[PDB]
Amino acid sequence: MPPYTVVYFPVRGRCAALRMLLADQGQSWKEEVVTVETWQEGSLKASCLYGQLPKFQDGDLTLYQSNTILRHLGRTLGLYGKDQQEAALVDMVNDGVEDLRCKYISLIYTNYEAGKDDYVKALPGQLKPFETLLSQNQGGKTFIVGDQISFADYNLLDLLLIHEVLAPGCLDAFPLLSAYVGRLSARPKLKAFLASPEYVNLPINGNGKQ
Amino acid sequence: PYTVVYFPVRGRCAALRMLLADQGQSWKEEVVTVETWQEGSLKASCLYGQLPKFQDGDLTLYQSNTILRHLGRTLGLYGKDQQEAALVDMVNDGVEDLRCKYISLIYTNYEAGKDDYVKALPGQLKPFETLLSQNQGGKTFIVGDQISFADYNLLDLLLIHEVLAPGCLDAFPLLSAYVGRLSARPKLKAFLASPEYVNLPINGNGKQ
Ligand SMILES: N[C@@H](CCC(=O)N[C@@H](CS)C(=O)NCC(=O)O)C(=O)O
Ligand SMILES: N[C@@H](CCC(=O)N[C@@H](CS)C(=O)NCC(=O)O)C(=O)O
Ligand SMILES: C[S@@](=O)CCCN=C=S
Repeated sequence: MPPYTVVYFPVRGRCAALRMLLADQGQSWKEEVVTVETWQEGSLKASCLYGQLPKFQDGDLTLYQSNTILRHLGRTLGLYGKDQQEAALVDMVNDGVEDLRCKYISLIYTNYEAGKDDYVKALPGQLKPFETLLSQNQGGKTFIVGDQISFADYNLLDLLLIHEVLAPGCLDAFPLLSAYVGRLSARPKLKAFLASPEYVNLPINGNGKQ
Repeated sequence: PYTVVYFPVRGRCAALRMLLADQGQSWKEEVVTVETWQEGSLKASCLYGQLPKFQDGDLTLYQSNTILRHLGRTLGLYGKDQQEAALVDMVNDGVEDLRCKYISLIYTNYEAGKDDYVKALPGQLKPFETLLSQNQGGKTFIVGDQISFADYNLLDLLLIHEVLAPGCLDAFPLLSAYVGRLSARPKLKAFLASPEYVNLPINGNGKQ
């Protein structure tokens, strides 16, 4: 049996990046799907540390928090920079990704209709820091930090992919981010995963908005 | 070695300052005033247009939790092994989640949202009491047997919530004793009593 288990709703959401990471690294894992019906029964929810999913099992280590899972896999799979300075830069990118993800999450679930045009208005200014980071690392031709992929690459890639669905062509203003999405998405195992039914047939979010 | 660049408030620098002080580190405070932020020069120079900004030698970092993790990594406050490191992250991400709710209350909805916030507070604090309960009966730190950057961040979270809702730890004996215990560590005690902590407001809008 695989040593990893992902416990989540039937959505991409906050597990998309860690699943991309696991698939691209050739690691096996198990998906435990929680219907909202099961969630409303209340017992699993009360058993979660912070009352929420994802829940992740690595053997008998039980983790909550999507970014905790990403950092854990980053540590154990060697996707956390080459040294301590790179690890801090990886964190700096991931915190920035999370900051924009929460804005996206707030739009999707609490204010899609009245807020979308304001959000897409502000989107170039929120993407530009990642373009800048790329431009300062080997001309943007490798990864977001350093010479090797990190968990922040998978999280950033997901963030960019869902924003292209929200605002098609939003990366036309950002040549390095655009080429970066194409480059990472062409990694053989990741390309196969992104094309696979276990990815394609899940909605991005839980309310049918994207 | 270190420079902290921030507004003259405790805010998202309070925990990393407590860490630095308790660990006997020295640092320089570059205080950015609101008049100075309004110009726009520094702001446009910051990676995400925001403070804090942190300098460690020729390394420049943004994001409060990046700074905490970097100090945890380089000072040995990040658990004894990868398993503990993951638990430290899980605590810190939970602290950040509640801090985000607190910040949203303080800055966007204090007057109308305060009662609902305080009513929901016990269920937001109980996870940290449960975590203490599962680690040596709550007698040491939030993870493992040694202090971590998450301890400083959790301590700050608890301290500002006691100002927001006095008595909010009274039902939680492990959290209560933990706050007293960490707060009595000599260097931290001295920092928490010092003017550079006491005479800063918690937040930038006079609400607390
Ligand atoms: N900070 C958490 C957020 C987790 C979260 O918001 N989970 C949502 C779905 S992605 C959830 O469980 N909602 C159900 C509920 O809160 O009752 C993480 O990064 O994992
Ligand atoms: N995710 C960032 C958020 C930092 C943040 O919210 N900074 C605020 C003050 S606490 C700020 O710089 N506001 C002024 C501005 O955005 O121009 C962190 O954790 O450091
Ligand atoms: C505004 S909550 O209903 C958002 C749920 C999905 N994720 C996260 S964080």
